[PDB]
Amino acid sequence: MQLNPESADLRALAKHLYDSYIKSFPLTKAKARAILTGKTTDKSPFVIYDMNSLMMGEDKITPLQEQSKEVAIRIFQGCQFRSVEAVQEITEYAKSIPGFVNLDLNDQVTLLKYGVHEIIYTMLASLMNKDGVLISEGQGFMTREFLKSLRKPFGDFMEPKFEFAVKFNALELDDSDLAIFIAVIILSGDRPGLLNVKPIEDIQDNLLQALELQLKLNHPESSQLFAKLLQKMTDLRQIVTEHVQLLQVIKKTETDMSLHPLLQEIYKDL
Repeated sequence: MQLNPESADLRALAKHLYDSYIKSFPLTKAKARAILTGKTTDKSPFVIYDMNSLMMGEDKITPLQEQSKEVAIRIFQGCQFRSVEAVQEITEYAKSIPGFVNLDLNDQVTLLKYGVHEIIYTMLASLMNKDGVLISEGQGFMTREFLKSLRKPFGDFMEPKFEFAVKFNALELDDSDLAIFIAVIILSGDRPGLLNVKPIEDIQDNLLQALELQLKLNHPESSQLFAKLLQKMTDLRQIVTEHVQLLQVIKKTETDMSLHPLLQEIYKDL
């Protein structure tokens, strides 16, 4: 590769996406890793490792009907809430990608329809180590084992995200890597119900060039890092499918899991 106006443009495009990513996302991976390795002071987050620490930490760290449920559904609702504010941050980030807004506004909504879920799993890995996950913008940390201990089907909810993350986090990407990767994902041309594929594919080819040069510059030691990273976009499609398939079984047994607390109370009296 050479220093030239083409290489310079791709660096300028990467700089633009980083700064825009730093503005769109309060809790970055650098911040996260700091809190996770205890070399922070911003905040020492509250650790939820059992039912005891759950309730001791819930007070200290939602509508009124949704207040009073099985511990499972209270936490799941914490993930529904976060998943809704995550979508706005990503929509904010999407806007700052050269060419994105200048497309069919129906194509934009489509690219974010299917995009958001993959980005959420991508950025979730940033908040994760082998022991658990940063929640409530880094103020808590819920353990993998506590999450796995929850009532079925909920106790299977986060476990694939952890498996993805371990593999993903071993690539050792930083916020400047992830910024371009995330923009590559959003401008996916092979997505359902798109009018003008071509201009989405054009932006993405430029983003893929930007990513390649980023990974070569930023990861001298590792290699086929570029290809390993495009393969992850497959592990993500499969994880999303499994998440949605799971959310079907969870939106089917709507309040069978929130009733059983009260059926137990009525049972003990009887």
